[PDB]
Amino acid sequence: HHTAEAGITGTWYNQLGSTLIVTAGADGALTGTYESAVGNAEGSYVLTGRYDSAPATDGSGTALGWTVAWKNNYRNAHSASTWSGQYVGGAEARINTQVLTTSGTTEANAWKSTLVGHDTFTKVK
Ligand SMILES: C[C@@H]1NC(=O)N[C@@H]1CCCCCC(=O)O
Ligand code: NA
Ligand code: NI
Repeated sequence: HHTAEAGITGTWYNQLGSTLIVTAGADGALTGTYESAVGNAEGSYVLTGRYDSAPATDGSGTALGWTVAWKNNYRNAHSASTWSGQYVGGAEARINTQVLTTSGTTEANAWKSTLVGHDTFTKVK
């Protein structure tokens, strides 16, 4: 079965109450911070990612992804999440993602290292 720069930049909110603050660069960079409303997390965490900086103009969304490692000055959950999805522009803009969250585990426990979920981001709370 296998601009965005202007549209992605700013603050987004997911269905869990988490907050994403991101700047999209002209050549595909995403940089910013993330504050999770759930899990072993407090305060903001560094976020970095990439997006398609020259997406198709045929009605398709804009592919992107980013990562947060859940370590900051306050806590370290020994885990990292990566969101993969697309930005869909317009009056009801969305970033629709699926997200993998991997914890450091022993080798014996590796089969239960990684969650899969889905987060939908909107520009209004
Ligand atoms: C991926 C989910 N979407 C989200 O906004 N936060 C969740 C992840 C929280 C993980 C916090 C660190 C931990 O508990 O391991
Ligand atoms: Na694993
Ligand atoms: Ni956790």
